This record gives sequence, structure tokens and C-alpha cells, in this order.
Amino acid sequence: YGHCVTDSGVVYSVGMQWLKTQGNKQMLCTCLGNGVSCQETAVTQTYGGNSNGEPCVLPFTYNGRTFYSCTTEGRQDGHLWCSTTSNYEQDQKYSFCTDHTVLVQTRGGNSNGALCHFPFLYNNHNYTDCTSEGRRDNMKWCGTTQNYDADQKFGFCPMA
Ligand SMILES: *[C@@H]1O[C@H](CO)[C@@H](O)[C@H](O)[C@H]1NC(C)=O
Repeated sequence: YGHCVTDSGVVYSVGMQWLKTQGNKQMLCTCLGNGVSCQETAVTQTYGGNSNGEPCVLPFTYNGRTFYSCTTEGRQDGHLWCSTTSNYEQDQKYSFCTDHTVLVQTRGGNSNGALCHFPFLYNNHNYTDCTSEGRRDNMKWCGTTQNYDADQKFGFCPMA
């Protein structure tokens, strides 16, 4: 009942994102009722810029390099900027992203390689870090859904 299965046998409860592949690249897929939200894993909340509250259009080259996602090249406000036009040198459109979004990829336990959602609720407590609630061992974990305790699905965070 519910959840989504991709890759070959990887179940991902609703409101659950995860990394995948759609050819020669990786695509971001998430369980959402009965339609896995599969979409590139690039670009994020785009504000202001030469796009005026619009999405991006990667890849986008600039200065002589081919950026495949937001970048801080040129900007000094802290956030990253992205081009909103396949041909940056053409449209010259762009947009300032927000903290280059955030997508965690936990694994082991239950969230079989599930793109942990940060932040993540816990027992009704806004959490923004691989919490070890009930751990006590060298290792942290987070919630695969905005409502962990409400989703009953956790996963270990990267070790690198
Ligand atoms: C957790 O944070 C979100 C927005 O960050 C808010 O809508 C939600 O109500 C918060 N949950 C609790 C239990 O405070």
C-alpha cells in the first residue's frame, strides 16, 4: 500500500526522494502517491536574477566553462547564481539559487538508499541534521521524509 519501487526492487514510501538514472545521467526520483516524481537533480529555488522568478536551463556555460548547476562564480553575496537559458551567451538570463538546496542520500536499515530530506521532522521536532535519536554509536541518521516519526523511515548519513 503506497510507496514506490524503482531500480529493480528499491521501495521508497511516499514523500520519499532518491537518486536514480535515466540513460547516461542520474535523475532524482521521489515517491508521491502513485507517481514517482522523477526529475533532474540540479537547480534549486531560483529567486531574482535575470530570470525574474523563473527556473534554470542547464547546462549553462560562463566565462569559458560549462556549468551543469548553480555556481558562485562572480557573485559574492554568498548564494549561488544559475543561468536560465541553454545559451547563456544568448539570453544571458540567470537566477540566484538558495544555499544550493540540500539533498541527503542515506542508506541501510529501511531507507534503502533514500534521498534523506533535510530538514526532517522528528516526534514533532524540526530537525536539520543526521540525528542519532536512540543511537549511542559512532554513526548518525536522519529522516527520509519531512515527517520521520510520522513516516517511520530513517537512514544512515554519509561517512566520507
Ligand atoms: C517544522 O518546520 C516546518 C517549516 O520549516 C513547519 O511548517 C512545521 O510546522 C514544523 N513542525 C513543527 C512540529 O513545529
